[PDB]
Amino acid sequence: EVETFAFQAEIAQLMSLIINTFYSNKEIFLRELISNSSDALDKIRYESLTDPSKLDSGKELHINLIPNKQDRTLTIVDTGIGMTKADLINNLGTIAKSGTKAFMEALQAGADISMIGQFGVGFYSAYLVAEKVTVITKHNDDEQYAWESSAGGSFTVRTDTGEPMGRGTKVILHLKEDQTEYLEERRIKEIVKKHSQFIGYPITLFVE
Amino acid sequence: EVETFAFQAEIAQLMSLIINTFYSNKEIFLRELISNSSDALDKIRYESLTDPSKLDSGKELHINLIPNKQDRTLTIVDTGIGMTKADLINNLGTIAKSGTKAFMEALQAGADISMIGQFGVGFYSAYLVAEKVTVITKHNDDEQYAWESSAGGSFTVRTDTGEPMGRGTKVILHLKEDQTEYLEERRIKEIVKKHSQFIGYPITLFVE
Ligand SMILES: CC(=O)Nc1cc2nc(N)sc2cc1C
Ligand SMILES: CC(=O)Nc1cc2nc(N)sc2cc1C
Repeated sequence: EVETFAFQAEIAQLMSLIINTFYSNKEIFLRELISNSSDALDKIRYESLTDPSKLDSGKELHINLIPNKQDRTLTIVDTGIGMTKADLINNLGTIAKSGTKAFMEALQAGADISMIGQFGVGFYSAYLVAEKVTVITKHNDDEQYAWESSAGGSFTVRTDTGEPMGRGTKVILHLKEDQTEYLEERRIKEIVKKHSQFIGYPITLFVE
Repeated sequence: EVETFAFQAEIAQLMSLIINTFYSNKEIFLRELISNSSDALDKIRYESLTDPSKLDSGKELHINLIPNKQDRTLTIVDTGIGMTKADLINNLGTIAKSGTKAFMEALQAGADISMIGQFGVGFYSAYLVAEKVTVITKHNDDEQYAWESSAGGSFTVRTDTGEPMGRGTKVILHLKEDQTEYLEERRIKEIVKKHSQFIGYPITLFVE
């Protein structure tokens, strides 16, 4: 039922660096996760241009932000292309090995952590604020899977039992105890407005 | 031998807006074309992770900048994934219709033209400096094609007779007469350094 995998060495390094480096500008995590969602939504849109049946799993193309103070979770949901089992195992469809190298050579030459997205490993910025991340995904060519990691060198993949989602990806951020500001409506709004105001898909901030 | 196609209405509008709007910060075109090249290079890299034979058409992953003062051309060459005939016809593999809408709603709300890349139509920024653009491309699943457009509502596609390129995409910018500064070594260097210093693939600026 549950497979456990080792992160590649470069990715494990990246995650340990995100977790342990003092860096106050943590809010960028949300920009990078919304930007990944927008990329994935572009992808199914593009595909549907030539094969409309691709959207039979769902025609609405949107991003939802869902805070939950009781579980201490912030979830980013999109109806993008989703990920197959293989994509999830391949560092979530990232070029994470070569991107991590290029990120850390960039950091050697004066970049800061907010430029992570430029190396195609912006996902891992989730670890600025989360002690654990759970990704639920469904791609048209595969079944629903759950990926999970509390970092520490390893992740899991299983088939996901819960609510079918039709098509796309849900990132559930189990927030660090001192990072609950990212569950507040006003804070989320500020951040979206500041860093993601022109995203071309509607972003709905859910209330509690 | 040569097929002629109409741009979609939204794209034709976009191109006319790029061509006719007064906007002094034209240099951004190069950032956006390098960023497209980096995306395409990421794509073949990703694909090769699971199928190494994808790189039989060429293992080197790089971007070349080639100025030619005699032809008044600036060419951006990459060894990325390339484009199939169908991608080229579909506005160069862009979501150009929905992206153009989102770009122009963004411009209504205070964005400037330099944010074009955020709507996935950054290619068309070529028209800030070029009176004509020629794209030569080769994808592993298809033959070599040449796309061309001087804007004006139409583009052409033909099979390309010339030098085989193995795999990737070449953008040839036939520069406007008053935009020859983008053929000068010092200028290209300044622009790459300013806007593309952390791209993760080597960028080679050719001399004349
Ligand atoms: C096939 C593909 O590109 N899948 C994909 C979807 C996706 N959705 C997100 N929200 S991050 C993400 C990453 C990948 C690779
Ligand atoms: C298949 C695919 O994504 N092709 C692709 C390659 C490409 N190369 C560039 N330099 S722009 C570009 C656009 C597309 C769609």
